Amino acid sequence: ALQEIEFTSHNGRDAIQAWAYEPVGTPTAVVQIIHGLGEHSRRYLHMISALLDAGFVVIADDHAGHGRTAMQSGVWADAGDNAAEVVISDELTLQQQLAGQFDDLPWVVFGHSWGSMIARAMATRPGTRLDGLALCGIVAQPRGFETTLDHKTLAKAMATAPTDPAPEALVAQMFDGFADRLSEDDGPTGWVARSKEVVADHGKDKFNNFGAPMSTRFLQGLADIYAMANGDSFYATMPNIPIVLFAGSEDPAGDFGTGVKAVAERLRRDGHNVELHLYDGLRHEVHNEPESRADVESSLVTFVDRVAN
Amino acid sequence: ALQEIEFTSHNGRDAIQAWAYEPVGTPTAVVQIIHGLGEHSRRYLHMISALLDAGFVVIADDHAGHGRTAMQSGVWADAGDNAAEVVISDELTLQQQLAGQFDDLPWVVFGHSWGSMIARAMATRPGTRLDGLALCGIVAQPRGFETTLDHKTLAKAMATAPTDPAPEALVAQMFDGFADRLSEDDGPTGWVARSKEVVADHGKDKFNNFGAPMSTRFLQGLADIYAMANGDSFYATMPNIPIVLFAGSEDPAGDFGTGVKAVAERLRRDGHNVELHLYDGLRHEVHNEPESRADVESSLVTFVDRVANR
Repeated sequence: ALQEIEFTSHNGRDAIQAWAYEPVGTPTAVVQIIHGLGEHSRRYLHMISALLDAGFVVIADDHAGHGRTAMQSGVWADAGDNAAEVVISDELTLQQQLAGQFDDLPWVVFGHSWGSMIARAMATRPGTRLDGLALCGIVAQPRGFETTLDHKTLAKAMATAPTDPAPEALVAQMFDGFADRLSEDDGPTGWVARSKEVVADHGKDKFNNFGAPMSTRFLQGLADIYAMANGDSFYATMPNIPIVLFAGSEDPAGDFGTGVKAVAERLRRDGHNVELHLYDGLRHEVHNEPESRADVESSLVTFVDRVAN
Repeated sequence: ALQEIEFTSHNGRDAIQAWAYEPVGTPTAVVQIIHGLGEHSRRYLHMISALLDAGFVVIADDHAGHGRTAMQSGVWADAGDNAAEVVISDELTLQQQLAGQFDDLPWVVFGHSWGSMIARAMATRPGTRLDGLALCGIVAQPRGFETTLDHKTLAKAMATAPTDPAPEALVAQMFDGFADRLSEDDGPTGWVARSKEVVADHGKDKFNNFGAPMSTRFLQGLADIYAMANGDSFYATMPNIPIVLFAGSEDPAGDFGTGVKAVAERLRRDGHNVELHLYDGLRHEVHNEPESRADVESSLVTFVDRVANR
């Protein structure tokens, strides 16, 4: 069965476009997919079908400024003021759309990229439905967020022109070093996947519209959520539930595996239950990379079944 | 990649809701899915994903009176006047929504149930894109359309009240014998699948809304497309292309296997290239039956690859 869900965003502007997918028979879990920057939930058709095949309910929305939400509002790469709280609030609202349908079932959040940051921030909030946390394309200690992005210049832009397009200089700082292991023929979004076919399709997909100029307030939202996901308060408040991590060793977002190993090691030192899948030689979208997609999906099913046990 | 496509129906009322699904890499074929009565195209997620895995573009719409088209228009189980011509015209117009994008690729039509009848009706038309024809849940020789449905009573209803709800007697006659191999607990839609799970999901899915009252003119479109799909012109004009048939032996729509055998036999007699998959013990939706889904999909992929190879 298919449900179309719409609700007003926390930003009061966007009709959030959302879908629930129910398998045949009696489902054993709910998986909530949280897409990343400059993409959309219906890009996950393969994964959704694999999870339905496993007996899970899947629920996903196109965030503020993204996908069909952007296509219907006409607003791309902006989510309103307090953009981090908007997209966190809307992912909570999404859970409430199934209230009284699957209340007895375990609930896993799978977040990719910006989605890994939204999933991490969500996790730390009381009231969130969360029995297991799965993170993919994990943004963790990249040079751009950690050091290159100039908080003083951003703060001046936030004070004077929050809703205007983000200055190019600031945007470049956020992506600093993302092309450090690419060739010229990989193109500037070569970091998305080793597979040129995956990258080509990413750049064609009208529901991605990747590279729509972001607003200054949307860039502040990325810097806010980064600090919410990688900050001391994340580690201090992460609940004692199973966690699984999927990343490419060749992904700049996770500082070429170094950032992702540090997340795993800090969670482990703090006594957490952590499963790490670090794909050697693969780039950001290990769930879309033809070498790793089957392994990510089968590990994700195994993980949801373990949460359920 | 994903495209949302909408066009005005041939009926001049409905915004046909449609989608194109593009695989990563260079596609090798296009597959048009044509859904059946009281269902919708997004029900085919498993199949679409499998065809994408195989390097095929997939294109599908919710027909007039169906799925998201009905949800947006508020009109369920009616496709306007000349309903058979409307749903055929709308499938040809769907093809043209990709004009210039995939002009070099072979095009396969996959049609389930009512869609098997739409697909067959399309194949007889000059300028249809059709490099291979795949039929599922085939409607052929069931007693209801063949004998029980009273065309004098249908003509009276169309003369006097074509937009009224179809008289319950004509609807009963059209479906006569569909529960001949069902128990009371299988319920009236038990013919859909052996799997009680599949039938329950079919009932629950809000984009099916199976059982909304059809209009009289819509019922006339089903009688009309039955004749277009199964009449002598179908066999006499069938293109020199590969054909694959998938049906369950316990599917009343094919006269419990007997009608599907009649279709394959007549095409073979005339020298056509026919592949028959008749699944013992299974009912109508062999693409959704857990026992046969993998076989229907893997057979369809190999079939499309053969069409492209040719």
